[PDB]
Amino acid sequence: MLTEGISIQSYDGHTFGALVGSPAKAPAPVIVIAHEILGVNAFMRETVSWLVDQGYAAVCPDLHARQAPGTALDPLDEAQREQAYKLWQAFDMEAGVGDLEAAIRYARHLPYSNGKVGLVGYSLGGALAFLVAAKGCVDRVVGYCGVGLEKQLDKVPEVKHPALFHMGGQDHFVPAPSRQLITEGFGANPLLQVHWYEGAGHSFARTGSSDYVASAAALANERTLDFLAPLQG
Repeated sequence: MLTEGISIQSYDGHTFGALVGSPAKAPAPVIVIAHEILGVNAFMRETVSWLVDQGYAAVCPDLHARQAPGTALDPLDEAQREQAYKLWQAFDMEAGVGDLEAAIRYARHLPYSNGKVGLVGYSLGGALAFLVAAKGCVDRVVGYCGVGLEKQLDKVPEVKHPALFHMGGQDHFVPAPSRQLITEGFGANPLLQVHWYEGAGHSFARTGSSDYVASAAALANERTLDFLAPLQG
């Protein structure tokens, strides 16, 4: 689901929609949400609503629009999961970072903006979140369960603003050697935080997922809100 009429244009003229949640009160910091491989779906709607309840405005851009505009896949359906994996396989990460940078610029100039923008990414979005953190166009970044962070360690010293990452300790995408590499690499830059949730799998924060772990999701989400709160005012 997207908000009708919202259009954001990227570096290369590509335009895309977004689900936008205006804040309860103005002004407010704006949070750009980088979605999972499944697109702007029920979990994204939930995430928008949550952040609005917590004193933010939120913008979730349609990152699949270069291939398939309005993608919103339900992870309960095998056919829709398969669609999502096909989209991820072909997904252009660099164009995703560009689209997110455009959404951040858009977020900054919303009429209720207090001038501060954050970025929260989930899964696909968590990997994009790290790449955006390295680019530095955003005030604070949060990434949940990003894949392949261990291959982006050269970018650790490029991060010049705070970034916080939540990772499952039983995430099959991040086995022990990868966790050790990420832990040691990210540890070199005190602007970064990486928290591991022992006993939690890849989609531990996604309500409805068989991976969901309430205690882990609760602690991660509490840390996220405390990390974003400094943007408020």
